[PDB]
Amino acid sequence: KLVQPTPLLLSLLKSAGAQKETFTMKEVLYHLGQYIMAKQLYDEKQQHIVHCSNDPLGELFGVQEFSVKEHRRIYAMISRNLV
Ligand SMILES: CC(C)(C)C[C@@H]1N[C@@H](C(=O)NCC[C@H](O)CO)[C@H](c2cccc(Cl)c2F)[C@@]1(C#N)c1ccc(Cl)cc1F
Repeated sequence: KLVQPTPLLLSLLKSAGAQKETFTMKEVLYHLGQYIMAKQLYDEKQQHIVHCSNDPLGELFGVQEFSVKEHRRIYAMISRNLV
């Protein structure tokens, strides 16, 4: 069952390379992960946290930072941004 990102979430994914309006969750995760790499939001050095205090992302997930290994939380954050 495909996900349909909200216009917000979509503009991110589109600026992250996505070329369509509906996705598999893995596809969302792939572009977002690619969005995070582009905005350099990710310190591998630190402790695998993404830092988005001042990105559209952080505003979208209603969070300042998260570990890239709190998948259960990363999924919920996304879920509230799918139509
Ligand atoms: C390049 C990058 C950002 C590390 C990809 C991430 N890297 C995935 C990840 O688990 N990284 C852990 C690497 C660690 O060194 C242990 O080997 C993220 C990920 C993959 C699948 C499922 C989830 Cl919920 C997830 F968070 C990652 C991807 N792909 C990712 C993608 C989207 C988002 Cl919103 C957060 C993320 F951390």
